[PDB]
Amino acid sequence: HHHHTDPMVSKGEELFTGVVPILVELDGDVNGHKFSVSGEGEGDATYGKLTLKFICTTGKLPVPWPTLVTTLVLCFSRYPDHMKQHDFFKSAMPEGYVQERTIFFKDDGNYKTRAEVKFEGDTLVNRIELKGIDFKEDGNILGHKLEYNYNSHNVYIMADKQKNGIKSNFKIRHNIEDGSVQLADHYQQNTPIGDGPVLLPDNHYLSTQSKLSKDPNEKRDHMVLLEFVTAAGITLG
Repeated sequence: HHHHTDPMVSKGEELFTGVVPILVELDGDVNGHKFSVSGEGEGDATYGKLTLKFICTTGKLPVPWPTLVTTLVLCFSRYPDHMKQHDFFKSAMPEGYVQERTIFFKDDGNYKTRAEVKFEGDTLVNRIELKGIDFKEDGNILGHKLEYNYNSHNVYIMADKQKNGIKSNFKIRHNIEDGSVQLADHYQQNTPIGDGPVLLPDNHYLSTQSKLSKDPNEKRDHMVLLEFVTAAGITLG
């Protein structure tokens, strides 16, 4: 069923055995265009697999769906057995963690995000606030000039010992419809909500694949997301 020598690893693995229902909530304001997004689906940490469908509940999303993928749940990452001592994300559960980002779109505006990821009963909830400022109303984001797709990448995770958390910097490239690229430079920090101990990782990376699709029967503005996330970059074992 599951068997680790470390009872701290056992506790976190316990919560993520089987398929866990996910509820995402986002409240957003980009250049004063207010919008909300609601997402539902399932995570299976055994396979690093997430399936989610998001709806814009206020009408038309004022930014391209691909720009929200990173913002709209890294506790579903598959950590190999020999790396389970490095899984900060599950160790923080069920009380959960805060995930803060600044996302700089090159030659354009920035998103600031704050999210609380935690269990409400059996359901893993991701509650997000997004503020976006300094966007060009002729630009690739408010102009909707990005392709509806996502590109595979490897992200590095490092411990922030002093915060009892983690930090990460990484770049996302978004395809523009002319074959060029829009860079989104992400700065991330995560901190525990609870006062109890967490697993602080050695340096490693997450390998992430994402596929974006549409529900042919859906008339609301929406995104269907299939994501795989796998931890790597530690050999020992």
